[PDB]
Amino acid sequence: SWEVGCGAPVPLVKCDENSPYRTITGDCNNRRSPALGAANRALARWLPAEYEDGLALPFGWTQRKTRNGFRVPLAREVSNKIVGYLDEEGVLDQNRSLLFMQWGQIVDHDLDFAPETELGSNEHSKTQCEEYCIQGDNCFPIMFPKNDPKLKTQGKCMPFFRAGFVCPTPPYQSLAREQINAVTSFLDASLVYGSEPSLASRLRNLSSPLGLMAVNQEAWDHGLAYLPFNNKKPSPCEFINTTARVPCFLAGDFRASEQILLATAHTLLLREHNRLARELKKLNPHWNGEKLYQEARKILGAFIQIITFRDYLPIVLGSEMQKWIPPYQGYNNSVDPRISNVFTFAFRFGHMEVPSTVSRLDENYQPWGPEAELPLHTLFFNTWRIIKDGGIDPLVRGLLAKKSKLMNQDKMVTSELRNKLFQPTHKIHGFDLAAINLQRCRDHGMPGYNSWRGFCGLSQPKTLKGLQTVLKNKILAKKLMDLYKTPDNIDIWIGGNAEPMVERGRVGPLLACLLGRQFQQIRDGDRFWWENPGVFTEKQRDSLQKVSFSRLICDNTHITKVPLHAFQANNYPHDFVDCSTVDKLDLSPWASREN
Ligand code: HEM
Ligand SMILES: *[C@@H]1O[C@H](CO)[C@@H](O[C@@H]2O[C@H](CO)[C@@H](O)[C@H](O)[C@H]2NC(C)=O)[C@H](O)[C@H]1NC(C)=O
Ligand SMILES: *[C@@H]1O[C@H](CO)[C@@H](O)[C@H](O)[C@H]1NC(C)=O
Ligand SMILES: *[C@@H]1O[C@H](CO)[C@@H](O)[C@H](O)[C@H]1NC(C)=O
Ligand SMILES: *[C@@H]1O[C@H](CO)[C@@H](O)[C@H](O)[C@H]1NC(C)=O
Ligand SMILES: O=C(O)CCc1ccccc1
Ligand SMILES: [Ca+2]
Repeated sequence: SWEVGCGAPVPLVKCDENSPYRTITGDCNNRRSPALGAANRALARWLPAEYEDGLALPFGWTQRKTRNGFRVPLAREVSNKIVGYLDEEGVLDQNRSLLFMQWGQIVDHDLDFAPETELGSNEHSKTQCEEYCIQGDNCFPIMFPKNDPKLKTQGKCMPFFRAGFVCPTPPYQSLAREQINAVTSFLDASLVYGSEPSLASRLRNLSSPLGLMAVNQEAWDHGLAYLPFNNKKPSPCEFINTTARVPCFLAGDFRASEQILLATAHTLLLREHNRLARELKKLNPHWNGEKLYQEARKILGAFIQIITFRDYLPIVLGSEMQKWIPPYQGYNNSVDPRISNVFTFAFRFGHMEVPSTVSRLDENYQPWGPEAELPLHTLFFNTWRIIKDGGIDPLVRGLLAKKSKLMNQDKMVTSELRNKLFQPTHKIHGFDLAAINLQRCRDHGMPGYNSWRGFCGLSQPKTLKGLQTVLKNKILAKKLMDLYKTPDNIDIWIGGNAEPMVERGRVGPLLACLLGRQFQQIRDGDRFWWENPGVFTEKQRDSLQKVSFSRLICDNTHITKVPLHAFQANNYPHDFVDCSTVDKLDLSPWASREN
């Protein structure tokens, strides 16, 4: 039936059998099909792509073409009528710290990226879309609905570009369009070390033979490292404040500076790597540069898997955790570890956990300075507020003592993100993440809300009343039914997120199913999972079993007062113990007698 496959834009896969370590590109993880779970390959399709013309065009591209008998609503109208809200009062999640939201975006970034197609440089094309809002080819501008306020102050549209696709880049005619995942499907720290060897190498400090990641030589943080700047122009970290002139950081993943707290968690990770390479040298002084780099890199990957799977996933999935992620039973080579396309949308539930402000806290966790609390939008691509305003320590305190936004059926995505997002290469703090998301679903040819309900063994509502019983909400159901004339057409993103939260979790049934399934594949089909026998020594695993974000903080900042359960709401000083009483990552198990 289907062809052996397509693969013009990839090199060959030459695999070293003996090698202990993972590749930067992900390749060679799975031996029977080595390209499974590797960067620059097409996202997996758990269900046939759904496209206007069943090839590449997205629904909503042709006025005349409908989906299931009806026209799909404009992404911004859905955004305005359903996703928005004015009152930031009473929306904080009482039992989740703001680190919960942050750890989410880190893991998502480690897992997937589908960057747009590059026609922009040395071409007017990118400004042709913005300026006259002409939909063509890649340019798929997000139009404003009639009653939109932005019509008056911004124009007729929000620029938008279709994501890049495999066997690229002018349209081809045979199979449906498949977008690219430009990072490795494996929870492997790709966001710290890179997914391309070309970048992986640059990021490294090769000068000395100590296997350290390269750091900033222009600025420090109390004798603590900063990520190196990325001296590429134009830079949005420079554009948001042309007086301070501070470039964006250079990390393993392209999007590290998008918001100051992501940039922050990125700074914590780099350090933990360096701190580890230094510790290893000391125990195994005879180790060469590469070994220190590799062994350290290996440890940090284990660290993220434990945190994400032991501490994070259970509080996201809760009651559904065990249903989809039963305890480890070992590597299975028949498990597809590739990230599926819809997961890159399911995982965006995190957008409703982002709150309107960010604070900096002093040593008694009190407002640090006159403008300690800041509006989120002034922080997109804001790098100067870290270097020219006291560094990470104060921001990492806010991550521990503040709360994440709770998902709310009447209060979904905060305006900081819904009206004021800043997108590089554009000039204004006036974009909508919600609209984008919806437009992206359409761009990826995503199947409707009910196909996914069907895919998960859940009911498939066909009427208003049907939808109300599923969402447990009359007015939400009424609004969706009005815009979408049938559930079958509700874009998965807004669909999955409209479902109420499963008890003890922070997502509904549909997302618990889609997320749960992906993460289980991510663990089970990974030849290098930290717990998979033979990857680490029996003793090393026991050592790793004690890791904690608290510990990661204590070891890489001068914060000496942390909670024990970093992801839950914790107030100071009651829920805050001294760092001394927190387990360490004793690295003794790594000694290597040469004799
Ligand atoms: C600003 C932005 C954030 C915080 C202030 C933010 C945050 C998150 C969290 C907390 C997530 C998970 C719990 C999460 C998931 C995904 N995001 Fe989102 N994000 C901010 C801004 C963006 C922008 C811009 C995009 C691009 C959207 C597009 O289609 O162009 C974005 C995406 C995603 C995304 C998809 C990744 C992929 O596979 O391409 C998540 C899975 N975020 N974000
Ligand atoms: C641009 O960055 C500069 C540099 O930090 C910010 O300027 C500082 O802000 C206050 C003054 O209100 C001072 O505490 C710093 O010393 C200032 N530095 C300088 C050189 O003025 C400025 O606030 C930022 N501008 C914007 C629009 O974000
Ligand atoms: C590389 O390592 C050496 C030795 O630790 C250090 O002095 C130097 O600053 C580092 N260079 C970079 C760019 O990190
Ligand atoms: C391995 O994966 C295949 C396909 O997902 C599955 O049928 C099989 O049950 C798995 N092996 C184990 C031990 O579960
Ligand atoms: C808070 O969350 C933790 C998990 O992080 C849970 O064990 C605890 O019971 C929760 N508290 C409440 C009031 O639900
Ligand atoms: O281009 C960037 O670096 C920011 C774009 C971005 C950032 C974080 C998540 C998705 C997209
Ligand atoms: Ca990865």
